Amino acid sequence: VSEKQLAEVVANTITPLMKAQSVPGMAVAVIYQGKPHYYTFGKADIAANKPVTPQTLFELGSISKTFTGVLGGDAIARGEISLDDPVTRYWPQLTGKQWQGIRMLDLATYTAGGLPLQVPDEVTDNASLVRFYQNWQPQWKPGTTRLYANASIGLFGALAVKPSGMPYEQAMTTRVLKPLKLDHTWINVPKAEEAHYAWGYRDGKAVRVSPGMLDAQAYGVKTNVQDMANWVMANMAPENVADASLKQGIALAQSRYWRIGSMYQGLGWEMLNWPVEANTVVEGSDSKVALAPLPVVEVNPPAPPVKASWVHKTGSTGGFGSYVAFIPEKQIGIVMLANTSYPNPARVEAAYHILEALQ
Ligand SMILES: *C(=O)C1=CNC(C(=O)O)=CS[C@@H]1c1cn(C)nn1
Repeated sequence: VSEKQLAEVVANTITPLMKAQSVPGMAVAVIYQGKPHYYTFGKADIAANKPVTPQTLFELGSISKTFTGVLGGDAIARGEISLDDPVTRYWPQLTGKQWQGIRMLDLATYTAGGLPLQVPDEVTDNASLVRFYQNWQPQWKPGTTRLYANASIGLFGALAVKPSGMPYEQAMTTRVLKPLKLDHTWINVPKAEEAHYAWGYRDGKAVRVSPGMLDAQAYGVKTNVQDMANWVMANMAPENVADASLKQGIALAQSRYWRIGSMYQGLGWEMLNWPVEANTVVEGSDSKVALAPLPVVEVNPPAPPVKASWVHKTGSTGGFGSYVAFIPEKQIGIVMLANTSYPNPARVEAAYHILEALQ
Protein backbone atom coordinates (compact mmCIF):
# COMPACT_ATOMS: atom_id res chain seq x y z
CA VAL A 1 0.00 0.00 0.00
CA SER A 2 2.73 2.41 1.16
CA GLU A 3 0.92 4.10 4.05
CA LYS A 4 3.77 6.57 4.44
CA GLN A 5 3.63 7.50 0.77
CA LEU A 6 -0.15 7.59 1.16
CA ALA A 7 -0.21 10.06 4.04
CA GLU A 8 2.19 12.08 1.93
CA VAL A 9 -0.03 12.10 -1.19
CA VAL A 10 -3.08 13.25 0.71
CA ALA A 11 -1.41 15.80 2.98
CA ASN A 12 0.47 17.29 0.03
CA THR A 13 -2.81 17.56 -1.87
CA ILE A 14 -5.13 18.75 0.91
CA THR A 15 -2.98 21.29 2.82
CA PRO A 16 -2.33 23.50 -0.25
CA LEU A 17 -5.98 23.06 -1.19
CA MET A 18 -7.28 24.14 2.22
CA LYS A 19 -4.87 27.06 2.28
CA ALA A 20 -5.79 28.22 -1.19
CA GLN A 21 -9.57 28.08 -0.79
CA SER A 22 -9.66 29.22 2.86
CA VAL A 23 -11.03 25.94 4.23
CA PRO A 24 -11.19 25.67 8.04
CA GLY A 25 -11.42 21.88 8.17
CA MET A 26 -11.58 18.70 6.11
CA ALA A 27 -12.03 14.95 6.64
CA VAL A 28 -10.72 12.60 3.98
CA ALA A 29 -11.02 8.84 3.47
CA VAL A 30 -9.21 6.95 0.72
CA ILE A 31 -10.33 3.38 0.16
CA TYR A 32 -7.53 1.17 -1.14
CA GLN A 33 -6.84 -2.54 -0.67
CA GLY A 34 -10.36 -3.12 0.69
CA LYS A 35 -9.77 -0.56 3.41
CA PRO A 36 -10.74 3.03 4.27
CA HIS A 37 -7.80 5.28 5.19
CA TYR A 38 -8.84 8.29 7.29
CA TYR A 39 -7.08 11.63 7.27
CA THR A 40 -8.11 14.73 9.17
CA PHE A 41 -7.16 18.41 8.99
CA GLY A 42 -8.03 21.68 10.71
CA LYS A 43 -11.10 22.74 12.62
CA ALA A 44 -14.75 21.68 12.81
CA ASP A 45 -15.52 24.68 15.04
CA ILE A 46 -12.89 27.44 15.12
CA ALA A 47 -14.35 29.69 17.82
CA ALA A 48 -14.52 26.65 20.11
CA ASN A 49 -11.25 25.32 18.74
CA LYS A 50 -12.78 21.90 17.99
CA PRO A 51 -10.59 19.76 15.75
CA VAL A 52 -11.97 17.69 12.86
CA THR A 53 -12.45 14.02 13.76
CA PRO A 54 -13.75 10.88 11.99
CA GLN A 55 -17.07 11.41 13.84
CA THR A 56 -17.40 15.06 12.85
CA LEU A 57 -20.74 15.55 11.09
CA PHE A 58 -20.57 17.43 7.82
CA GLU A 59 -23.56 18.54 5.71
CA LEU A 60 -23.35 16.50 2.50
CA GLY A 61 -25.41 18.87 0.34
CA SER A 62 -26.29 17.44 -3.05
CA ILE A 63 -24.53 14.11 -2.27
CA SER A 64 -27.70 13.23 -0.42
CA LYS A 65 -29.17 12.50 -3.90
CA THR A 66 -27.15 9.29 -4.01
CA PHE A 67 -29.10 8.15 -0.96
CA THR A 68 -32.31 9.27 -2.64
CA GLY A 69 -31.38 7.19 -5.67
CA VAL A 70 -30.62 3.95 -3.85
CA LEU A 71 -33.78 4.32 -1.76
CA GLY A 72 -35.87 4.92 -4.90
CA GLY A 73 -33.93 2.05 -6.41
CA ASP A 74 -34.75 -0.24 -3.49
CA ALA A 75 -38.48 0.51 -3.86
CA ILE A 76 -38.23 -0.40 -7.54
CA ALA A 77 -36.62 -3.76 -6.82
CA ARG A 78 -39.28 -4.34 -4.13
CA GLY A 79 -41.91 -3.94 -6.86
CA GLU A 80 -43.58 -0.97 -5.23
CA ILE A 81 -42.54 1.39 -8.02
CA SER A 82 -41.49 1.43 -11.71
CA LEU A 83 -39.49 4.02 -13.64
CA ASP A 84 -41.65 3.72 -16.76
CA ASP A 85 -44.84 4.37 -14.80
CA PRO A 86 -46.32 7.85 -15.32
CA VAL A 87 -45.67 10.17 -12.40
CA THR A 88 -49.45 10.57 -12.24
CA ARG A 89 -49.64 6.92 -11.14
CA TYR A 90 -48.40 7.92 -7.71
CA TRP A 91 -49.89 11.42 -7.56
CA PRO A 92 -53.12 11.47 -9.58
CA GLN A 93 -54.02 14.97 -8.33
CA LEU A 94 -51.21 16.22 -10.57
CA THR A 95 -53.81 17.13 -13.20
CA GLY A 96 -51.98 19.09 -15.91
CA LYS A 97 -51.83 17.87 -19.51
CA GLN A 98 -48.16 18.81 -19.27
CA TRP A 99 -47.57 15.89 -16.90
CA GLN A 100 -48.94 13.54 -19.54
CA GLY A 101 -45.82 12.01 -21.03
CA ILE A 102 -43.59 12.21 -17.99
CA ARG A 103 -42.56 8.92 -16.39
CA MET A 104 -40.94 8.37 -13.00
CA LEU A 105 -37.55 7.91 -14.69
CA ASP A 106 -37.77 11.47 -15.99
CA LEU A 107 -38.19 12.91 -12.50
CA ALA A 108 -35.43 10.64 -11.28
CA THR A 109 -32.85 11.62 -13.90
CA TYR A 110 -33.70 15.32 -14.50
CA THR A 111 -35.45 14.90 -17.85
CA ALA A 112 -39.14 15.81 -17.32
CA GLY A 113 -38.64 18.95 -19.42
CA GLY A 114 -37.18 21.79 -17.36
CA LEU A 115 -37.97 21.35 -13.67
CA PRO A 116 -36.02 24.11 -11.90
CA LEU A 117 -32.78 23.75 -9.95
CA GLN A 118 -34.31 24.60 -6.62
CA VAL A 119 -37.84 24.66 -5.21
CA PRO A 120 -39.38 28.16 -4.95
CA ASP A 121 -39.13 29.95 -1.59
CA GLU A 122 -42.90 30.34 -1.44
CA VAL A 123 -43.44 26.60 -1.56
CA THR A 124 -43.83 26.02 2.17
CA ASP A 125 -46.32 23.15 2.15
CA ASN A 126 -48.10 20.49 0.10
CA ALA A 127 -50.80 22.80 -1.24
CA SER A 128 -48.22 25.35 -2.31
CA LEU A 129 -46.23 22.37 -3.39
CA VAL A 130 -49.08 21.07 -5.59
CA ARG A 131 -49.86 24.49 -7.11
CA PHE A 132 -46.20 24.72 -8.06
CA TYR A 133 -46.03 21.46 -10.03
CA GLN A 134 -49.61 21.87 -11.24
CA ASN A 135 -48.77 25.23 -12.78
CA TRP A 136 -45.19 24.52 -13.90
CA GLN A 137 -44.69 24.69 -17.67
CA PRO A 138 -42.04 22.58 -19.41
CA GLN A 139 -39.78 23.90 -22.19
CA TRP A 140 -38.71 20.68 -23.86
CA LYS A 141 -40.63 17.42 -24.03
CA PRO A 142 -39.96 14.44 -21.75
CA GLY A 143 -36.69 12.61 -22.24
CA THR A 144 -35.10 15.40 -24.25
CA THR A 145 -33.22 17.71 -21.93
CA ARG A 146 -31.16 17.15 -18.78
CA LEU A 147 -31.28 19.98 -16.26
CA TYR A 148 -29.94 19.16 -12.78
CA ALA A 149 -32.64 19.98 -10.26
CA ASN A 150 -33.82 19.50 -6.71
CA ALA A 151 -37.49 20.03 -7.69
CA SER A 152 -37.11 17.02 -9.97
CA ILE A 153 -35.27 14.30 -8.04
CA GLY A 154 -36.85 15.69 -4.90
CA LEU A 155 -40.36 14.79 -6.11
CA PHE A 156 -39.22 11.31 -7.15
CA GLY A 157 -37.90 10.74 -3.66
CA ALA A 158 -41.11 11.84 -2.01
CA LEU A 159 -43.35 9.85 -4.36
CA ALA A 160 -41.12 6.75 -4.33
CA VAL A 161 -41.71 6.07 -0.62
CA LYS A 162 -45.48 6.49 -0.63
CA PRO A 163 -46.30 2.81 -1.26
CA SER A 164 -44.07 1.94 1.71
CA GLY A 165 -46.55 3.83 3.85
CA MET A 166 -43.58 5.20 5.81
CA PRO A 167 -42.56 8.86 5.99
CA TYR A 168 -39.42 9.58 3.94
CA GLU A 169 -37.06 9.76 6.93
CA GLN A 170 -38.20 6.50 8.57
CA ALA A 171 -38.15 4.75 5.24
CA MET A 172 -34.59 5.95 4.57
CA THR A 173 -33.44 4.80 8.01
CA THR A 174 -35.22 1.42 7.79
CA ARG A 175 -34.48 0.37 4.26
CA VAL A 176 -31.03 1.85 3.68
CA LEU A 177 -29.08 3.41 6.59
CA LYS A 178 -29.51 0.72 9.29
CA PRO A 179 -29.07 -2.27 6.95
CA LEU A 180 -25.71 -0.84 5.96
CA LYS A 181 -25.16 0.16 9.57
CA LEU A 182 -24.80 3.84 8.88
CA ASP A 183 -25.71 4.73 12.43
CA HIS A 184 -24.27 8.23 12.36
CA THR A 185 -25.98 9.49 9.23
CA TRP A 186 -28.90 11.83 9.81
CA ILE A 187 -31.52 13.82 8.00
CA ASN A 188 -32.14 15.49 11.38
CA VAL A 189 -29.29 15.51 13.90
CA PRO A 190 -30.39 14.36 17.35
CA LYS A 191 -29.69 16.90 20.09
CA ALA A 192 -27.52 14.20 21.62
CA GLU A 193 -25.30 14.36 18.53
CA GLU A 194 -24.98 18.07 17.72
CA ALA A 195 -21.63 18.28 19.53
CA HIS A 196 -20.26 16.25 16.62
CA TYR A 197 -21.92 18.66 14.21
CA ALA A 198 -19.38 20.84 12.43
CA TRP A 199 -19.96 24.55 11.83
CA GLY A 200 -20.02 25.78 8.22
CA TYR A 201 -18.33 29.01 7.09
CA ARG A 202 -19.63 31.19 4.29
CA ASP A 203 -18.32 34.75 4.32
CA GLY A 204 -16.18 34.42 7.43
CA LYS A 205 -19.50 33.71 9.17
CA ALA A 206 -20.36 30.31 10.58
CA VAL A 207 -23.49 28.92 8.99
CA ARG A 208 -25.69 25.86 8.94
CA VAL A 209 -28.19 24.71 6.36
CA SER A 210 -31.81 25.79 6.73
CA PRO A 211 -34.93 23.65 6.29
CA GLY A 212 -36.65 23.72 2.90
CA MET A 213 -39.32 21.77 1.03
CA LEU A 214 -37.91 18.49 -0.26
CA ASP A 215 -34.57 19.18 1.44
CA ALA A 216 -33.92 15.66 2.81
CA GLN A 217 -34.39 14.37 -0.70
CA ALA A 218 -32.03 16.79 -2.37
CA TYR A 219 -29.46 18.27 0.04
CA GLY A 220 -30.18 17.74 3.77
CA VAL A 221 -28.28 14.60 4.88
CA LYS A 222 -25.39 14.91 7.37
CA THR A 223 -22.55 12.42 8.05
CA ASN A 224 -19.07 11.71 9.38
CA VAL A 225 -16.23 10.48 7.25
CA GLN A 226 -16.58 6.91 8.50
CA ASP A 227 -20.22 6.35 7.53
CA MET A 228 -19.48 8.08 4.23
CA ALA A 229 -16.54 5.79 3.56
CA ASN A 230 -18.64 2.69 4.21
CA TRP A 231 -21.34 4.13 1.97
CA VAL A 232 -18.85 4.50 -0.87
CA MET A 233 -17.74 0.95 -0.20
CA ALA A 234 -21.26 -0.58 -0.21
CA ASN A 235 -21.91 1.06 -3.58
CA MET A 236 -18.44 0.23 -4.84
CA ALA A 237 -18.66 -3.48 -4.09
CA PRO A 238 -22.35 -4.19 -3.57
CA GLU A 239 -21.62 -7.94 -3.66
CA ASN A 240 -21.59 -8.20 0.13
CA VAL A 241 -24.90 -6.41 0.64
CA ALA A 242 -27.27 -8.90 2.29
CA ASP A 243 -30.77 -7.52 1.64
CA ALA A 244 -31.49 -8.50 -1.94
CA SER A 245 -33.60 -5.44 -2.63
CA LEU A 246 -30.91 -2.99 -1.43
CA LYS A 247 -28.16 -4.56 -3.44
CA GLN A 248 -30.42 -4.31 -6.52
CA GLY A 249 -31.23 -0.75 -5.52
CA ILE A 250 -27.52 0.10 -5.52
CA ALA A 251 -27.41 -1.56 -8.94
CA LEU A 252 -30.27 0.53 -10.44
CA ALA A 253 -28.70 3.67 -9.07
CA GLN A 254 -25.44 2.93 -10.93
CA SER A 255 -27.26 1.90 -14.12
CA ARG A 256 -26.94 4.23 -17.12
CA TYR A 257 -30.22 5.74 -18.27
CA TRP A 258 -28.94 8.63 -20.32
CA ARG A 259 -25.77 9.54 -22.27
CA ILE A 260 -24.86 13.24 -22.05
CA GLY A 261 -21.53 13.56 -23.88
CA SER A 262 -18.80 11.89 -21.85
CA MET A 263 -21.21 11.41 -18.97
CA TYR A 264 -24.03 8.94 -18.23
CA GLN A 265 -26.75 9.69 -15.66
CA GLY A 266 -27.91 7.18 -13.05
CA LEU A 267 -30.21 7.63 -10.04
CA GLY A 268 -28.34 10.30 -8.05
CA TRP A 269 -24.91 8.99 -9.09
CA GLU A 270 -23.21 10.08 -12.31
CA MET A 271 -20.73 8.11 -14.37
CA LEU A 272 -18.03 8.40 -17.04
CA ASN A 273 -16.18 5.59 -18.75
CA TRP A 274 -12.76 4.69 -17.34
CA PRO A 275 -10.23 5.75 -18.28
CA VAL A 276 -11.08 9.42 -18.38
CA GLU A 277 -8.65 12.32 -18.69
CA ALA A 278 -8.57 14.67 -15.74
CA ASN A 279 -9.75 17.84 -17.43
CA THR A 280 -12.82 16.29 -19.06
CA VAL A 281 -14.10 15.39 -15.60
CA VAL A 282 -12.70 18.59 -14.10
CA GLU A 283 -14.26 20.91 -16.69
CA GLY A 284 -17.41 18.81 -16.61
CA SER A 285 -17.55 19.74 -12.93
CA ASP A 286 -17.67 23.42 -13.82
CA SER A 287 -21.04 25.04 -13.10
CA LYS A 288 -20.94 26.27 -16.70
CA VAL A 289 -21.88 22.71 -17.58
CA ALA A 290 -23.07 21.15 -14.33
CA LEU A 291 -26.08 23.46 -14.07
CA ALA A 292 -26.78 23.78 -17.76
CA PRO A 293 -29.57 22.06 -19.69
CA LEU A 294 -28.04 19.70 -22.26
CA PRO A 295 -29.80 17.33 -24.68
CA VAL A 296 -29.77 13.61 -23.97
CA VAL A 297 -29.40 10.19 -25.59
CA GLU A 298 -31.43 7.33 -24.12
CA VAL A 299 -29.72 4.17 -22.98
CA ASN A 300 -32.50 1.73 -23.86
CA PRO A 301 -32.78 -0.63 -22.14
CA PRO A 302 -30.73 0.96 -19.33
CA ALA A 303 -27.41 -0.77 -18.99
CA PRO A 304 -26.52 -2.21 -15.59
CA PRO A 305 -23.49 -0.75 -13.76
CA VAL A 306 -20.13 -1.03 -15.51
CA LYS A 307 -17.19 -1.58 -13.16
CA ALA A 308 -15.05 0.35 -15.65
CA SER A 309 -16.48 3.67 -14.50
CA TRP A 310 -15.45 6.79 -12.65
CA VAL A 311 -18.60 7.23 -10.58
CA HIS A 312 -18.92 10.37 -8.49
CA LYS A 313 -21.04 13.12 -7.05
CA THR A 314 -20.34 16.66 -5.86
CA GLY A 315 -22.50 18.51 -3.40
CA SER A 316 -22.70 21.58 -1.20
CA THR A 317 -24.61 23.90 1.08
CA GLY A 318 -24.01 27.44 2.35
CA GLY A 319 -20.93 26.63 4.41
CA PHE A 320 -20.03 23.11 3.29
CA GLY A 321 -18.30 21.51 0.35
CA SER A 322 -17.87 17.80 -0.31
CA TYR A 323 -17.14 15.31 -3.05
CA VAL A 324 -16.89 11.52 -3.40
CA ALA A 325 -15.58 9.30 -6.16
CA PHE A 326 -14.86 5.66 -6.99
CA ILE A 327 -13.73 3.21 -9.66
CA PRO A 328 -15.38 -0.15 -8.98
CA GLU A 329 -13.07 -2.03 -11.34
CA LYS A 330 -10.05 -0.65 -9.48
CA GLN A 331 -11.62 -1.08 -6.05
CA ILE A 332 -10.29 2.39 -5.12
CA GLY A 333 -12.18 5.36 -3.74
CA ILE A 334 -12.14 8.66 -1.88
CA VAL A 335 -14.27 10.96 0.29
CA MET A 336 -13.50 14.65 0.92
CA LEU A 337 -15.74 16.51 3.37
CA ALA A 338 -15.10 20.17 4.21
CA ASN A 339 -16.82 22.99 6.07
CA THR A 340 -16.36 25.54 3.31
CA SER A 341 -17.98 25.56 -0.10
CA TYR A 342 -14.96 25.84 -2.44
CA PRO A 343 -14.80 25.43 -6.25
CA ASN A 344 -16.16 22.12 -7.52
CA PRO A 345 -13.46 21.58 -10.15
CA ALA A 346 -10.89 22.18 -7.40
CA ARG A 347 -12.51 19.22 -5.70
CA VAL A 348 -12.21 16.81 -8.61
CA GLU A 349 -8.79 18.29 -9.33
CA ALA A 350 -7.61 16.91 -5.96
CA ALA A 351 -9.55 13.64 -5.92
CA TYR A 352 -8.32 12.61 -9.37
CA HIS A 353 -4.63 13.18 -8.51
CA ILE A 354 -4.96 11.35 -5.19
CA LEU A 355 -6.61 8.43 -6.94
CA GLU A 356 -4.09 8.25 -9.77
CA ALA A 357 -1.27 7.87 -7.23
CA LEU A 358 -2.76 4.44 -6.46
CA GLN A 359 -2.87 3.09 -10.03
C1 LIG B 1 -26.08 20.26 -4.21
O1 LIG B 1 -24.86 20.11 -4.34
C2 LIG B 1 -26.55 21.62 -3.98
C3 LIG B 1 -25.43 22.42 -3.96
N1 LIG B 1 -25.86 23.99 -4.14
C4 LIG B 1 -26.63 24.08 -5.28
C5 LIG B 1 -26.05 23.62 -6.55
O2 LIG B 1 -26.72 23.65 -7.55
O3 LIG B 1 -24.85 23.24 -6.57
C6 LIG B 1 -28.00 24.43 -5.40
S1 LIG B 1 -28.72 22.68 -5.54
C7 LIG B 1 -27.95 21.94 -4.05
C8 LIG B 1 -28.46 22.79 -2.86
C9 LIG B 1 -27.81 23.20 -1.74
N2 LIG B 1 -28.82 23.95 -1.03
C10 LIG B 1 -28.59 24.60 0.25
N3 LIG B 1 -29.93 23.91 -1.78
N4 LIG B 1 -29.81 23.22 -2.93
